[PDB]
Amino acid sequence: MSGLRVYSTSVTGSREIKSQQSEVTRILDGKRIQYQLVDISQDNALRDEMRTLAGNPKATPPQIVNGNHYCGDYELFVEAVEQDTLQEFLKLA
Amino acid sequence: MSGLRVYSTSVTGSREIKSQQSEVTRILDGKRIQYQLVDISQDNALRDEMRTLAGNPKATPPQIVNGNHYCGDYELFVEAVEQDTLQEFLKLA
Repeated sequence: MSGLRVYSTSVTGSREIKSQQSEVTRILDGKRIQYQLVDISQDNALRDEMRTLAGNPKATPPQIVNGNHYCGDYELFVEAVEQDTLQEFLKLA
Repeated sequence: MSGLRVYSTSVTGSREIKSQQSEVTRILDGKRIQYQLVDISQDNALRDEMRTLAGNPKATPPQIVNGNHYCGDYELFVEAVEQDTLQEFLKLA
């Protein structure tokens, strides 16, 4: 596969991260949009890749990318859901 | 017009209710499903209606109804999304 990807973590104490990643993936599931779910837990290279693509060394999941194009984070994903620009956000358009 | 109503509250100290009701509606908005958003904090007669329809005197938002037909709560809604059966859950089919 090469295309849309969501970075997530399966092990974390953060309620924000867990709520936000679950919302992103459930919205995508609701729209029947295919994506690769990447779990970064205990793999620093995955965490670093996510951070490099987001251009933010403190980024946390969820983070969405399509190929090597960064799409954005939770806030901008939900903005696109509400404003109906999710095809553009996700670089599917 | 769907007949769909989502019971919600605009005033709560529960992070779980806020999170859950946001997820329901963002998923519905993602799918372009129309619904009336009912805010039970506007009066207890609405909370009363939600609870008798849900069959549970301790029910909290979100709760989803299509007309007089109760569809379910957060957990049942998420199960329908993850199992690809939202249209049946919402009694749109």
